[PDB]
Amino acid sequence: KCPLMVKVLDAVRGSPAINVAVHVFRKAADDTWEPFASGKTSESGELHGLTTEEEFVEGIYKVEIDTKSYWKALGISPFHEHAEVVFTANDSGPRRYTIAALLSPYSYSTTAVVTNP
Amino acid sequence: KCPLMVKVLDAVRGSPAINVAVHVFRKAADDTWEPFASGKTSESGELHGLTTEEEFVEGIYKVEIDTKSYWKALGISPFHEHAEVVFTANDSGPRRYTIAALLSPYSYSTTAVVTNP
Ligand SMILES: O=C(O)c1ccccc1/C=N/OCc1ccccc1Cl
Ligand SMILES: O=C(O)c1ccccc1/C=N\OCc1ccccc1Cl
Repeated sequence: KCPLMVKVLDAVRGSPAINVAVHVFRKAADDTWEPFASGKTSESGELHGLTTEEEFVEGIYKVEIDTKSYWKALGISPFHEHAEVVFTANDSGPRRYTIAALLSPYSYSTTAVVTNP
Repeated sequence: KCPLMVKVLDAVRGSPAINVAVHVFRKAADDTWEPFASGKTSESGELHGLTTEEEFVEGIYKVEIDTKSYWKALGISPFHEHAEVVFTANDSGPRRYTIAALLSPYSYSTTAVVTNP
């Protein structure tokens, strides 16, 4: 809710991208991707409540946005399997992260907004 | 000049992104990512010759663009560890895949151009 939020928009419809599955992973000491949190975007395109300040420790995180499943519910066969956002988090102390993604069938854009509480 | 080309642009400097490492992987039957091809973008930001028509069979591929090292070499603090483009390669008719990426320190945009020249 506070420390990690994901927002997804649809560049074809000019709308939030609703009901998009998002899976977050964190790299473990053995270099594997351990499951960290998951959820689905709301009617606003936003996904809150993935983690807490306590659990969102330093590490390398991967946010996987299940874009192919999204387009495959709207009649479009898209190019990408998903959109992946991989970043180191909290290495200089806690921050709040918003990961935004803008989706088209053959393209996506992503940006991050990082704030210090 | 092959079935798969990668082009990388720099949105801060308004230039090709030169000397960016690019690693391509193919998904194996056990769902792991197997190294497939790699190189570094040229002075034009392009990477040709990754694969051949013979070897680039249908399957799921991941193109990892090593953006963090690119920004670090410029003295710029970036957000992402790398940019990842994951897609299924499709044989329906003669097709050439160009993966293009536009890089900023906290953002990237990617698109696919799938043509038949
Ligand atoms: O693709 C090509 O053959 C090509 C050839 C010459 C010069 C540029 C490009 C791709 N540049 O495309 C721009 C772009 C790429 C990715 C995301 C957003 C944007 Cl605006
Ligand atoms: O809307 C919000 O509340 C928001 C807040 C913080 C960060 C991102 C966004 C979504 N918008 O930014 C994403 C975007 C806009 C235009 C072009 C490309 C892209 Cl990726």
